[PDB]
Amino acid sequence: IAWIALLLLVIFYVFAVMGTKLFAQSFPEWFGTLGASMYTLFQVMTLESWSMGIARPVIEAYPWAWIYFVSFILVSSFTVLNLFIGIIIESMQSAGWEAEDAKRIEQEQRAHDERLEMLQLIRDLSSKVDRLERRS
Amino acid sequence: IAWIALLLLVIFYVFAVMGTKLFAQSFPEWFGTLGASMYTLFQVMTLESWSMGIARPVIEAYPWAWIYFVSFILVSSFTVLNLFIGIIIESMQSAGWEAEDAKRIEQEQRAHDERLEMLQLIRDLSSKVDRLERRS
Amino acid sequence: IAWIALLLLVIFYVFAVMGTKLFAQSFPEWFGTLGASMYTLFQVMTLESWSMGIARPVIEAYPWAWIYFVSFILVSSFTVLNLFIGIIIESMQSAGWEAEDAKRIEQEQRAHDERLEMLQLIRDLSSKVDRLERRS
Amino acid sequence: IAWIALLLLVIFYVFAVMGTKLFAQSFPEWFGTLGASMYTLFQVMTLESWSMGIARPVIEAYPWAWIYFVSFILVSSFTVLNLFIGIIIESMQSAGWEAEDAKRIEQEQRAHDERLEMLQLIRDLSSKVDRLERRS
Repeated sequence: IAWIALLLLVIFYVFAVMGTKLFAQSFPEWFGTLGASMYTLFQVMTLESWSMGIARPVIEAYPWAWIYFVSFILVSSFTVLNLFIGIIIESMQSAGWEAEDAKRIEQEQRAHDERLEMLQLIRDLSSKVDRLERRS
Repeated sequence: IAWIALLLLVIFYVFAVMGTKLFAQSFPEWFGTLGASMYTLFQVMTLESWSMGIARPVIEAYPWAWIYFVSFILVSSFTVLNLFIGIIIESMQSAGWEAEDAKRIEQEQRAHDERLEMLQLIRDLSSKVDRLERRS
Repeated sequence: IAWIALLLLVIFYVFAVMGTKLFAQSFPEWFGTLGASMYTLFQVMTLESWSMGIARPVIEAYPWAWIYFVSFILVSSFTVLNLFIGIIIESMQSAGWEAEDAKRIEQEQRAHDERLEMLQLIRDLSSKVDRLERRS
Repeated sequence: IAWIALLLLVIFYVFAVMGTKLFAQSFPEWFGTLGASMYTLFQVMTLESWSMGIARPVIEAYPWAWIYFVSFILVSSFTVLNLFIGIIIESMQSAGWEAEDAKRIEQEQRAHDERLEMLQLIRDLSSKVDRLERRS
């Protein structure tokens, strides 16, 4: 799960230098610094005035910015979906299906100890009986 | 799961030509092209200034646009809910309940091999014994 | 699950007449009609300019409107959470844990048919043997 | 699950007095009272004009407010994720994996009653047979 939290903080990083490279020119409030894009893209990630506030006016200057915003939201919120699910799995198979996946791993092999002793008891009886057809 | 990703990209398409047909007239910034609606509806799908920015002013010109926006959000975000769930199911029954659904499919039939051999051993003993009530 | 889709469409209704009763006076664009509140509250439920657009200006006229908006969002989005979960449960215990809850209900009782026949075979052997201690 | 609903309503509280302490000075509409921050932070938690509306203008006065907003959203929406998951777990292991975790706790021990009676029957037979090699 936390092996993707690295990936997310890489995409966040990659796209922050992208926007600083592109829009630092004409949108210096949103993309002037690296640290200003780190904020803007967080705001863009949270989908609060992402388009009407940021994307639309940025797309007005460069139409090659349309994809930068769309692709960012697509990849960003998608690797959160992979991350949100990475907690539902690691949580529902840890508190429920990791304790049951061992209690039924034990209750199954606690009757292989029952069946395989009982088997021996029947063989110890096949030995006592088949030695009495050779004795009568 | 990805059999609905086609459906979503059909609803996205269907509604994009709808808005271009309707609003290309008076809202050319948002619905002028097919490609402008493809953007606007993505923005409307992400619920960022969807109403106050897009729907409200569009509903001011045509009140028959109220339903276009509401219905779009309802169907769109609903087939994402069907898609979001389509990953939680295909993920929690693949990494947990597809490996366990085979290890308990094997552990169950590894004792039918135990019970049905043991049965034979008892019949081989019923054969040795019921041939000794006919021998005494 | 769909037994709460009724409840949600009741809260939606209840609060729509509430807002039309209260704010139809001074906010006639948002709450003038029943059908205008049905839209506004849908927009409020989707959390798009819910506060800065609707609540804040409505709270400026009446401070007894603060709770109307907060309580609405709390109850509304909470019975969606009960509804969103009502599909995750009804879907993950239907496609996975309703077919397995019957295949293991059958595989369990397919060996009670094995154990209880084998038992009889041993009793049919206790009958053949304990009638040979009375015969020797 | 509801043991974190207390924690959330503590973070909500902690950060509300924080913002009233800091921003009551120059942003009295958003942070003037304790009760105004309780609203603003709810609006900030719902990510509706959180940055462009609240954070950005507040960051314009104090750049030491950037972290207050980011950290709030991070911790707040994260302990909702822990809370949202705390219902998926407590619901999917209660309606499905708490009734099955008892029906298979009973079906397992209803055949230990079978195997351990059958064992006795074989021993009662080893007693009858091994007393007939000492009798012939």
